[PDB]
Amino acid sequence: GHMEGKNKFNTYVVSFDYPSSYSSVFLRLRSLMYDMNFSSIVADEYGIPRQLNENSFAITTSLAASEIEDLIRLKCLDLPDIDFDLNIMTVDDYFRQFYK
Repeated sequence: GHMEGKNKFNTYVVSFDYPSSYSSVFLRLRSLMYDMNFSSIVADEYGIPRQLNENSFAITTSLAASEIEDLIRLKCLDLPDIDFDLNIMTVDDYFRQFYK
């Protein structure tokens, strides 16, 4: 079996965009994140376990960015409705914007 290849679990960050009026709605989607492989903490480039629970989140997946998107957006069928827009990026790409 192809255990190889996907022996490299990467680390991504997802930046969700949505107005605060949908926070009550989004609480469903957030619960989906942690039900999935997403996390609230990830180490930065220095090595500090950062909290993401502002706006972005992280995941140890190795699928592609638009694959993470599809994963999340198909979980939107659980929640009522929220116009959210997410940007997947790698964790490194994330912390390079938000510093110490």
